[PDB]
Amino acid sequence: REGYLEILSRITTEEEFFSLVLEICGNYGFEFFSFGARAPFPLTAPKYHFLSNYPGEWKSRYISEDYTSIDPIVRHGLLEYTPLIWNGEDFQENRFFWEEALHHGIRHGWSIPVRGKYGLISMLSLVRSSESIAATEILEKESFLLWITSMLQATFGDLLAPRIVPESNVRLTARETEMLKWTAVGKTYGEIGLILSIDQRTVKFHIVNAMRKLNSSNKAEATMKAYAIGLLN
Amino acid sequence: EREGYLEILSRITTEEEFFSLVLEICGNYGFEFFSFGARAPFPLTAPKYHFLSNYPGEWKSRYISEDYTSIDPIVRHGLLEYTPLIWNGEDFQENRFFWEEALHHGIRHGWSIPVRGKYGLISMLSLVRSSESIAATEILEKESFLLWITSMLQATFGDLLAPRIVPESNVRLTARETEMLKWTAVGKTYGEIGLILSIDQRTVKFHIVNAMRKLNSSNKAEATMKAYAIGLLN
Ligand SMILES: CCCCCCCCCCCC(=O)N[C@H]1CCOC1=O
Ligand SMILES: CCCCCCCCCCCC(=O)N[C@H]1CCOC1=O
Repeated sequence: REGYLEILSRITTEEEFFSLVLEICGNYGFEFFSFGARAPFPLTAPKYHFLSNYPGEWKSRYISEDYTSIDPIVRHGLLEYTPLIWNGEDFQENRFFWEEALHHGIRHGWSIPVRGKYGLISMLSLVRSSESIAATEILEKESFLLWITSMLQATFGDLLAPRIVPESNVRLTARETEMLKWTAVGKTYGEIGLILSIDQRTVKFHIVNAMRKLNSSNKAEATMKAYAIGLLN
Repeated sequence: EREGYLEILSRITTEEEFFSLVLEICGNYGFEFFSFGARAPFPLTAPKYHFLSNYPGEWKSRYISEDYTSIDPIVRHGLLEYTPLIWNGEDFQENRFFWEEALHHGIRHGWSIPVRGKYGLISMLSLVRSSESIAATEILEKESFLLWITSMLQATFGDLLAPRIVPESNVRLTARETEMLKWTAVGKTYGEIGLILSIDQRTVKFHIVNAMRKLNSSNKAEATMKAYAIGLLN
């Protein structure tokens, strides 16, 4: 783990970030990497920011085809919170996606999902075109890959969050925080005032402050953001 | 060593199995006490904790009767920070009465790993002893395994206790149900959702009412928050 904390603090661009993960990739016996985060909202159109060194033709195909929508590594890494070893030849769904992925050497993968601050979900994926991932290779590397990815997640977070989730800077008062907690379970302004023995006018006022902080147009949208960011906790 | 464990874990089916397996890691890594637990994501307003420990029973009842999950800074660290915490009770100047009582029971030198898991669960392993501070060489010696085993314990603990502490986690939602809840998550009205999908208000409302039941919620906001927190909207 030595030196990595030092390099992750001197990183200021994605090009420096890209270079770090590339060396982690090579120093650990793999051909390709991808690293990215899903921004937690808007929920209707979820936006991914990732880097990779895959063949450039695969990168354009992957982007044009919107292959995050179908990629089982992405679709499963959103619901499983633990590392996953994969082999592209094992998948019988999306066989077209996997055929041209295998065509590019994207065959034996190791994917490490982490949840981080601000509702970011990040994944490190290390891939190579040949040589199965040993069971002995797992124990030798699993602890460091797990550890480095939770460091990368933080740096990739610190780097991109103020743009890829702007509301990451929002801080709510205690009063604001409670208004949104009750608005989360669907309470009206009046029900909250009753519960907390304050006026409906005051309840509005606090929710309206928090909506604006959260660049939201109604309180149901603001509420879902505050939860997703971790502001309700 | 960790290979023995993935087998022991792939076969656990009871909380007493879990309890004794975590009691064994505590002793084999030099600690007097342990706690492992998870925070259910619902209800947001008063979310429930389910944990195990071997603390003095005088401390277990006291932690519950006083509702200490709400001021315990070790818990509060795990919810807000995604990093592990090495702690020494006597260092804390806030919530003094809490720490006097806990230091009275020898819950003094601790190491707490928080991990996020399925269904919006948040879990934490803590190991404690009454003496010998946790020094930076001991950290390096045992850090890798502790973070590793915590991610393993939470999977198994979530497997075990999810049906009870978040019973909505088994809910499956229709394609249509999923997307009426995604549009409700930004506060669109039934009519607004209708015009977006070019369907009738009442068919929007039917999907929402059916998801509300499945999610055991009494309004579409509560159900959307539950669906979101569990992972059904992704
Ligand atoms: C699940 C956690 C969310 C993190 C988002 C990261 C975005 C990463 C996109 C690329 C992932 C990735 O490398 N997919 C592989 C599968 C076969 O060919 C590929 O290209
Ligand atoms: C990640 C946050 C939620 C996880 C829920 C875990 C519940 C465990 C509660 C007990 C934690 C715990 O052991 N706290 C120590 C610190 C002072 O004396 C104590 O009792």
